[PDB]
Amino acid sequence: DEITVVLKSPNGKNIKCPPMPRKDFSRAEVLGYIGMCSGAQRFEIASLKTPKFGENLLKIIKSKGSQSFIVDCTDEEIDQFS
Amino acid sequence: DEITVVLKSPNGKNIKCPPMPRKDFSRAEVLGYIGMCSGAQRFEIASLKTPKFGENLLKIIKSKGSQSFIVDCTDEEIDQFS
Amino acid sequence: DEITVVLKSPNGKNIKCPPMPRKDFSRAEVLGYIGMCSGAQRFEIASLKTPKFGENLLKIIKSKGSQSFIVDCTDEEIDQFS
Amino acid sequence: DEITVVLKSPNGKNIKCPPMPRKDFSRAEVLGYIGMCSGAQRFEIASLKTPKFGENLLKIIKSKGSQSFIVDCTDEEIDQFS
RNA sequence: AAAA
Ligand code: NA
Repeated sequence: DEITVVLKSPNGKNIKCPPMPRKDFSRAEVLGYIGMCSGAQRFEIASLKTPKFGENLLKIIKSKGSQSFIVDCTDEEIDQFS
Repeated sequence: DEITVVLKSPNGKNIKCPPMPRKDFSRAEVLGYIGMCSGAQRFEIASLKTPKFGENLLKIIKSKGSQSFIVDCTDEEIDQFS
Repeated sequence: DEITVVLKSPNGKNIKCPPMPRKDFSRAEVLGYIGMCSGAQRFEIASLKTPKFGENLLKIIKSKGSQSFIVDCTDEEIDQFS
Repeated sequence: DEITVVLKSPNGKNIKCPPMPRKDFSRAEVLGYIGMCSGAQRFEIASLKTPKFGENLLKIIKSKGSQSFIVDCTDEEIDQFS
């Protein structure tokens, strides 16, 4: 399949990481793709701490077809991947 | 199931990471959840070096139902996730 | 099998990481081998952000025999692993 | 089983990480255990770059009983885990 | 290596 990790701030700013196959989808892989987007500096994303993220992840785990995984950044956080 | 990683200092301070399913429970995933709690700064937790941690982990690996995994922080260490 | 991660800048500079078996080949393992090459400092590689990398990875996933995985570094990036 | 990662410098200095079960043994897990020993600071170990490490790892992967995995540190490197 |  394909799963596109999307960094999104309430701006409406998008950053679409290259897609990953559903076979590979996990929490580790999602933060793996984001780290690749941000580079050598470790990133900060407050929303990772919240339970939504884990629910939104289990949600896509149980879906059909190609999906898009949204990860919520502040307007300040999303400038790490710009 | 659910497994809640709990950061706990001898204060009695709790920090409950969002739960993870038993299917996903591992050492890598536990430090993964904690890192998400601490953010972009790598954390220090002395108790990770001790064999208790590994035993306490194998313990929960072999349990039934939803469990809670306690990770012991100094009173100073737990301020990383506060 | 064997899969040799090769860091390559348009110079034509090679850096060959020790090989990994196809059974172990993944995105996580590739960045794992590179990190081992670079050491304690987190590395920067711009090409990781691009979709080529993910395609070039799925490509080798679906191959026979021993392959070589090329990872494109700027001429400045490849000095991290030298 | 058990597999004890041992940091060893030519001094003869030992540092024994808590054991891991053979079911869990990998390159990722070995550097995972070492990181836990070193803490919040990323560690440097030159020997990780060499092919010996990968051979010495495949070696233990194909063994019976409980083994000990030796990781070679300079006399200066081993002070990271002391 | 906890995102390598
Ligand atoms: Na990792």
